[PDB]
Amino acid sequence: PKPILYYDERSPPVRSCLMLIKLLDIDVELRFVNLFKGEQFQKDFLALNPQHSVPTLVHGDLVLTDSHAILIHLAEKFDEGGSLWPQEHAERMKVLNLLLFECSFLFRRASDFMSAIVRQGFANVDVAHHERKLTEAYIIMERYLENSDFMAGPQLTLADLSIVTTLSTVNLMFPLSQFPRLRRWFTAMQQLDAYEANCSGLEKLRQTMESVGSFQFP
Amino acid sequence: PKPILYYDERSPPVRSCLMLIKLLDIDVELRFVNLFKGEQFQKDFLALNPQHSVPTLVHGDLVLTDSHAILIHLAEKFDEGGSLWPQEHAERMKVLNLLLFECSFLFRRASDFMSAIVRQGFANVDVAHHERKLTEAYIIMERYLENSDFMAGPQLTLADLSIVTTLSTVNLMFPLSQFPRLRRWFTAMQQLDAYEANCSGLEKLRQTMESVGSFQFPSSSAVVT
Ligand SMILES: N[C@@H](CCC(=O)N[C@@H](CS)C(=O)NCC(=O)O)C(=O)O
Ligand SMILES: N[C@@H](CCC(=O)N[C@@H](CS)C(=O)NCC(=O)O)C(=O)O
Repeated sequence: PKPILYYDERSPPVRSCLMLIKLLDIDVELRFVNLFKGEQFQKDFLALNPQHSVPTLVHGDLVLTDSHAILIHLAEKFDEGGSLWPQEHAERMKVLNLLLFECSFLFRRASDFMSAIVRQGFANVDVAHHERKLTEAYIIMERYLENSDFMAGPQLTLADLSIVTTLSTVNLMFPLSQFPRLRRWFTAMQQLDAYEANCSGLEKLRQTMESVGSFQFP
Repeated sequence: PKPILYYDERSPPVRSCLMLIKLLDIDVELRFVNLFKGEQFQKDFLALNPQHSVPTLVHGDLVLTDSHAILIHLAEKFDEGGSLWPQEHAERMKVLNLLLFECSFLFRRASDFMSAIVRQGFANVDVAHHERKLTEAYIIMERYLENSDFMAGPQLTLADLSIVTTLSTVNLMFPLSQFPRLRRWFTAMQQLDAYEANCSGLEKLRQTMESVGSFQFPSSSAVVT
């Protein structure tokens, strides 16, 4: 059976999977779960993913509940021998390391910020606090890009797909003007054909955040 | 060259790596980084890991800055063909899925709670809020254990090592009375010889948290076997 992707394209991790699907030309059935209607809490979805999170992938009997597992699974099944998920161990571990940085550091801080807006309203968020936390993430990624054109080495990998969507999301609020390597990398990522998969959901997130948070991004 | 682990045993992700190192009898050089003295911001360590986090592994030219990459790398290098990081694709993805649950959900909520204690003092923490967030993680893990004997399947995997350290940390505060599958699984993990690598750092974390947060964990909460 073909993979089924439960998604809300406002989610950056969802968009990372949409980018990989477009890049690899994977035939996938999309199923929309409206997060702002709480549809991730529907009984059948909760039974599928008790974390009530998107993306969720069902591929035969395999149920994956994290974008980084989905990216790795789809690359191993549909891009065997490719460069996105390198076969050499040391290169593959470096890609894994940056996927985990996205999960544990960049997305965590991006999510803390956006969730504060949704829960408290923009006017009640300590913007300077989150600017510091997310600027530290920029500084780190700027250092990652010192030696290489891409996040995990000289070529595009799953790590770039994971990071670029969340970065595009934080960039709605905090510009990359002070980080030349990171701004160069982002501009290059935007020139990928597969980057078109990020556009619609980013804009829908922009609109939804501005309405629910009662503010406007700069 | 032998792996070098930069570590503070009070960190649950560090303890997950320490458990794997003991289980596989890997010879590793330990290099202590005291998180509560701010040694992770020393210029040389920041250059090595700009996320200023432990565990950090240096193995030859490879530098890993996340416990879940370290667990996978060490399993592939010293448990080749083993079952901790299974060779069949679907089983391996399930282990990876639960590793990421620990990183994205359980540890995130456990860290939010402990960080608030250190930053604010326990008396100024919204403990009820964090009890709800961490009880929800308990429910999710109970659901996983209702469908499988261990976290990711019928046998011990890297996912159990990653999750048990953070679970034991959360359970210093919040009891597992209402979670029979979690209690049975946790008791089984505590029977492992490798669990010795979790005991000491858990106790040191308990002492440090009580000191810095000016409070006491409820002694009845922690599951002891
Ligand atoms: N680490 C997870 C993060 C998944 C996640 O948090 N998704 C958010 C949207 S960005 C979500 O589904 N929120 C719904 C909820 O938590 O109830 C991954 O990479 O897939
Ligand atoms: N996802 C990372 C989390 C690492 C982490 O946050 N470690 C904490 C200790 S539990 C740390 O080093 N804190 C020091 C700091 O952030 O300055 C992993 O699994 O290794």
